[PDB]
Amino acid sequence: SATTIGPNTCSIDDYKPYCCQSMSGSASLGCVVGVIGSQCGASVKCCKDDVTNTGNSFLIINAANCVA
Repeated sequence: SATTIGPNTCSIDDYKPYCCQSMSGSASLGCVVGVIGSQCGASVKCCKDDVTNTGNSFLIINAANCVA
């Protein structure tokens, strides 16, 4: 049904686990930050994006910030 991710889904460098959904006519990846017990029914990729100033209930990845 969906992948229930833990805190150790993507442990590569600084690329955190993100639940990304690709937008239709928008060049933005609609990503939710993966936490312990997230029912990820979307593409669980490992991206770095910005966890420095952003990182709430939603995050938009501009493509060139993910290695998956």
